[PDB]
Amino acid sequence: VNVLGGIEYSINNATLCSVGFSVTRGATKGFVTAGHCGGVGAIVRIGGTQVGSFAARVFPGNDRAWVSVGSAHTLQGAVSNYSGGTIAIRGSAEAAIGAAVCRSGRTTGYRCGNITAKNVTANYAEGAVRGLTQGNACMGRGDSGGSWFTSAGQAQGVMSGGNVQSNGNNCGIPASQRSSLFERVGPILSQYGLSLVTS
Ligand SMILES: [Cl-]
Ligand SMILES: [Cl-]
Ligand SMILES: [Cl-]
Ligand SMILES: [Cl-]
Repeated sequence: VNVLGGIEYSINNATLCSVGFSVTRGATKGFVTAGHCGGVGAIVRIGGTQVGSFAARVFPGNDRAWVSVGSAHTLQGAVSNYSGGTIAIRGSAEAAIGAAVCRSGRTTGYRCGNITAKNVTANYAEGAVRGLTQGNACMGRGDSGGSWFTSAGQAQGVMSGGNVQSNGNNCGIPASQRSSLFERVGPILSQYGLSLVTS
């Protein structure tokens, strides 16, 4: 099957998250996602079809993981726009506060906003996560792990958390009232020796 940013994957046939970005490591295929999405060795399906398992993760403290993917599957260096098309990923140049950014994930789809803060600590129940970047694109439960990227194709990070309301998302309040937090992609690629797939 095809591995594409923002699409749904299941963990141990029990929970759902969203693909961050296709990557390679040596001759191994994979994708980056959030560390809170599963433990090491947990089995990942895309389409109800098994593609691999969590190879490594850090959560809390950080919130990062990568999933290794079998050689028979096809990595696309792109992110789904949730309207039948894709946005090409071209690199991982980090954007500054005030820059436009979008995200993609299986609960709220493709949503856009701006970068609003850096170096934010989230106090999650399982522990604090430091160094997160904040934007004001909306998101909801299930978007976790999904792509954050600029329109020009620069990968920014993977969805970590934020100020979800009673409905499970923060799309029911204006952007000015949102905190949507992502883990920067650069340190994930560096820690695990991963190369971003581009197109
Ligand atoms: Cl491939
Ligand atoms: Cl900045
Ligand atoms: Cl929490
Ligand atoms: Cl980064």
